[PDB]
Amino acid sequence: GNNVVVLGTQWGDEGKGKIVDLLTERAKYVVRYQGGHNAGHTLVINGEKTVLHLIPSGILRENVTSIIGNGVVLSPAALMKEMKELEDRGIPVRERLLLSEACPLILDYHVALDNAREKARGAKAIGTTGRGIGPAYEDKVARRGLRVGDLFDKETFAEKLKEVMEYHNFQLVNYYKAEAVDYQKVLDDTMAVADILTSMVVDVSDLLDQARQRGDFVMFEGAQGTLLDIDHGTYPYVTSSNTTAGGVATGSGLGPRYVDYVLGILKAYSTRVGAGPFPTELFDETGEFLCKQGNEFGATTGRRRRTGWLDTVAVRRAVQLNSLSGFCLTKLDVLDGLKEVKLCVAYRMPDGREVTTTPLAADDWKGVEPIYETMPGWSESTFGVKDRSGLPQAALNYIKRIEELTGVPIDIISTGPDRTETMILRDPFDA
Amino acid sequence: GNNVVVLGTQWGDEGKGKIVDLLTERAKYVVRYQGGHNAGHTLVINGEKTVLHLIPSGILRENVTSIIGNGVVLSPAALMKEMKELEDRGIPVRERLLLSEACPLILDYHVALDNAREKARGAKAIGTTGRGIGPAYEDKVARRGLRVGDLFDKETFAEKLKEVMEYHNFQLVNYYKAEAVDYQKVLDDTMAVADILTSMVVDVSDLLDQARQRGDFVMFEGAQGTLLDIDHGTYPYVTSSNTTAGGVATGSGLGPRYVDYVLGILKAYSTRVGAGPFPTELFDETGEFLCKQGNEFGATTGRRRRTGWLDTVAVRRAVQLNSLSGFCLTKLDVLDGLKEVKLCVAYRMPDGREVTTTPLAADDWKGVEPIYETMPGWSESTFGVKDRSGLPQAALNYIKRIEELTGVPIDIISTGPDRTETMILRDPFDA
Repeated sequence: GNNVVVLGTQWGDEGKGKIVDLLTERAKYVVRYQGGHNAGHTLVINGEKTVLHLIPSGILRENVTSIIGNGVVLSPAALMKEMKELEDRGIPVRERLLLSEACPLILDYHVALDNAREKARGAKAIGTTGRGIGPAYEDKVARRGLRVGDLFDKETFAEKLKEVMEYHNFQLVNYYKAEAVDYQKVLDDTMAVADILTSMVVDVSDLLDQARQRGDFVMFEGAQGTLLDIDHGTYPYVTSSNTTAGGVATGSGLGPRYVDYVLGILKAYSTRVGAGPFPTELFDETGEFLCKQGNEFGATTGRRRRTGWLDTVAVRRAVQLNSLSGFCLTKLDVLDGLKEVKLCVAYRMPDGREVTTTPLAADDWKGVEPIYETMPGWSESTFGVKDRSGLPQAALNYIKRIEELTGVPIDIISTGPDRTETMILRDPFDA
Repeated sequence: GNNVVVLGTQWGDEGKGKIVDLLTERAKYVVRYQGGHNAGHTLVINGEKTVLHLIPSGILRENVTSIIGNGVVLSPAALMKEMKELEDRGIPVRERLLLSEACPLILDYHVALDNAREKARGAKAIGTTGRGIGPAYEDKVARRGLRVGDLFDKETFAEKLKEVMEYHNFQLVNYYKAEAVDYQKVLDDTMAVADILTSMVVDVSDLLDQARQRGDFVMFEGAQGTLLDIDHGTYPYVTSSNTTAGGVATGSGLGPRYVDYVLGILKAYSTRVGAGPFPTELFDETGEFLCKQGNEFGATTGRRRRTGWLDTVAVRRAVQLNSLSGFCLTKLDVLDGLKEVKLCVAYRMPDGREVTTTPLAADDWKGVEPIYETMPGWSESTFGVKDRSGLPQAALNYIKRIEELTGVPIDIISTGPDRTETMILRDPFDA
């Protein structure tokens, strides 16, 4: 499996961080293809703990080439920040990173817009991440936006910037009645990093085609969870962009038929940060237990943290949307100690009918009741275990049912944070 | 391939209509996955000539189910017009067409807005086809739009429509200084058809996955040319939609690993409507010859198509973006009677640089001169030939040269309009 795609299969927070780092060991190119500066790859770099949201984690390895495809909305300020920070620790970023000329630019007015659309709602706020991502994609399809390739013609850029800023400033001062954004400041700020940005521009789609013909190992990294997909998720409690492995081709330029293996990161139980359907949410002591054990008090990304059992109906949808090839199971150890474990196998609709596939977004998720398949828990601690024999038969049967209920094999089991605390049953790259 | 994707490989006007129609003889499901009511499929229904812009041509066959994927922006008005006309001619549309709940709605204000923008730039475009498509994509990415799924809950729809119309009218009148669109009208107009629409809604993703594992033949039809793709085409001379096969997974919900064969319609020479880079354009007797022989007259926003030699550098980009399986060659006969034929195999840059891959969009496309390979033309007529024996050796040599320069086989040769004037060297559904 030369071209591998790695993405969370639920609503984010599955634990894609450790796994990504792991595959970086054999991958020669690491490619971001969707979203923006919201990757959330927390890591310990040169002693201290830091977070990379835009630049891939592969920037840390010697002979790995990190790429930001056109699908990513590019914020120069965010890029500049992470660059500086990494250069500080002695990482030669400028020589290990490449950009697509087609990446859309997120500039000051975009953050302003997001921030105004959040506070304009007020009571009925959405819990927008307000990073300017949405407004950048908006200008792109509207075709008044700017991309990295515009920085090659500095005059034209200045002219294009004025027209877009006139339009957005108008909306800002008059409609949202917020502050205006100074054109010259935005112009000077960008013109300052222009040369740096253009120097990392490469024909990414041809590069990836050449890597394909040579059989180079390429990994595509997805930023957010599947069910948060703008088209196919739990609309409207969804995200500002596509999140499924279906965005790989459009977002990178690689042909659709060349995706070899798609790895779904699957957490042993479910969590959702924020509002939205969650048929399997618990409001009792087990919920509390899981929340506590999972040490997910809002540990990385959020204004909420709802716990609940694994939902195979929803995972089955992720399987289908992403044509998953295999799963990597994370956080199994959170279930260590339970007397009885459960997995939702179907939903009972508000009108009495039972379903094995997620209902339409327009259907009544507010009245779905999950049907659970109850099964034996285990007491032996499975944390840090690195062999099958180290997993109590109850846990093995749990793993076994998941594969039977989804039709996708569990090729890797992450039993802890260290690289050595992993069980690779198949390896995406050799498959 | 069980799952086939058919699309134009150049700048449009490649002539896919006849091929799409031929393929629907075998396909069990026909799927639209991108664009809006701009398909321009000219055909002959129940004895009369018609044009279908939104409903797939597959609606004409009893064994076929036509599906309009989420990737398509749907105008309810356009839909109603096409359905009625079809029903009139005796084609029971309502029982053969399905829709996704996630198709964005194009409403009266999207059209007004699209128009306002044209007015604001220049009056010299009889905006009639595809109006509103762009603004609809905008609202969707901004998460403030309406989807078919929203028509289930009437109360909610009304408040949602009220909020977005409030926003757009502010633009219309204050910014564009144009007229506002009436709420009550749109709300009512949209209510008259609401149940007609939601009754055709289905779980498209599940359906396609079911067809996939059952092994039914599914054909996806793309509606524009590859090089006009919003991310990958000749920016800024591109459409607002993605036009490459990578849009299939996202616009229909089919898993990415499930695209089997990608058929690219290739015209034997090139045409381009409007403005933008066209390195192989002709300004001579030959140019006018290809236009007159090819009947390349006005039908694209009031204009004659610009003509030129087949450009294999530009075609190799398409092969790569779409991961093409094979070509369907059209209009070879337009070259009948020329004394020599040329194929462009490389580009000479203004800086004397000679490249065989298309340069970035941010490159000096005006200083590009094409490097041609000339070869003997042929005097024999190749129109309607149905077997390779009826074709002259000089033609077989041209055909052969294209496959050599591109790397992809020419699997179908359409030599005329009748379904019999076709040489199927491979059949996409077997391969």
